[PDB]
Amino acid sequence: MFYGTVSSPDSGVYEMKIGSIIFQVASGDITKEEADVIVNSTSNSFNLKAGVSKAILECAGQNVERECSQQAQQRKNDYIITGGGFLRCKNIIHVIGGNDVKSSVSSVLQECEKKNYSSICLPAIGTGNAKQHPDKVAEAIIDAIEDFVQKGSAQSVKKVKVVIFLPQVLDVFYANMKKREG
Ligand SMILES: O=C(NCCc1ccncc1)NC1CCCCC1
Ligand SMILES: [Cl-]
Ligand SMILES: [Cl-]
Repeated sequence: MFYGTVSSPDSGVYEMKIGSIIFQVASGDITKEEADVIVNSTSNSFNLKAGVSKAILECAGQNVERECSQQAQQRKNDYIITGGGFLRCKNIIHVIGGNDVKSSVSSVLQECEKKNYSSICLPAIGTGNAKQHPDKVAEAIIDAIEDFVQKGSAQSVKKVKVVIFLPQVLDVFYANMKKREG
């Protein structure tokens, strides 16, 4: 009851409506994206520096690294919200790559509504160091957005973009979108 048609605005880039949200996928470097929130896929200690998290932490800067460790030594966090540092965003949300991906995405969406944010950019959460399977990750990300729309929760959020390091993972996301199209 929610999905539009899959189309391609540029070479290797794909989009479809899910209710009121435009869902987009593309392969590339997530550290040169602009969005209200950029998501980092990290460890349960919020200090992973390998793969996409290496790139995010080095570009964001030592003040963001400091924010992560400061917050990690206060309570048991499922995820952590920091400033964007020298990334082009208002906040970074650091999620645990090994956690349930649907749950992690649902939390990001809810935190973005709380701040009246309109745009989100995320990696293929959990497919790096955590070694979750790409089609299970794609299914979980898109399911989280469907549930958020079904509940009438999308108000400020208008665009959700997955920027994916490996082209082979981009191909898996495309196939999952085609399976759902209306
Ligand atoms: O894939 C890589 N490095 C490739 C370079 C790269 C990766 C991501 N973002 C920018 C540059 N390392 C992997 C990460 C997962 C754990 C085992 C090492
Ligand atoms: Cl990725
Ligand atoms: Cl990961």
